[PDB]
Amino acid sequence: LLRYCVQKHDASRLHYDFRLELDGTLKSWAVPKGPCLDPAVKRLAVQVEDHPLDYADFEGSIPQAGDVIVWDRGAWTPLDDPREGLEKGHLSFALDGEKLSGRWHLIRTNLRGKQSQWFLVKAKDGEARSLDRFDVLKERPDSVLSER
Ligand SMILES: [Cl-]
Ligand SMILES: [Mn+2]
Ligand SMILES: [Y+3]
Ligand SMILES: [Y+3]
Ligand SMILES: [Y+3]
Ligand SMILES: [Y+3]
Repeated sequence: LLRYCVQKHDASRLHYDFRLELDGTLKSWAVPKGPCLDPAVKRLAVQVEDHPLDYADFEGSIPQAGDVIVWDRGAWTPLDDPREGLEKGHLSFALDGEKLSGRWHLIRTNLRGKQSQWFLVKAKDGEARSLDRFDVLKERPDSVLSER
């Protein structure tokens, strides 16, 4: 029911935009090194501007940016009150995507003036993979909407 997408955004700095639908908008974080299935790997995720739901399907070119593709898409569900979680700086959730699945955490720093800084972390479960054995970004690098 609630939409999720990850867009690979080839701007000045390559990054991945991670988006979760909540209350009619896409809550969004820029994750410069991309999501990681390894629970030991914490990935910087900088909260950015909410986006409209239909952007979840957008592929094309963004002026200053560069090319955008939809790298993963699906649904998400919170495992605890998502509104309270966003406010308090911890979202626990599960993903039902093409590439990403299983349980995840977004955790915000409590440091005053660094409130935009979160970390996306894979939770330990059947979908976790060690980074030295499987890097999801390398193994499955294509658009899920437009490949070939
Ligand atoms: Cl557990
Ligand atoms: Mn971006
Ligand atoms: Y509240
Ligand atoms: Y599939
Ligand atoms: Y392919
Ligand atoms: Y390719």
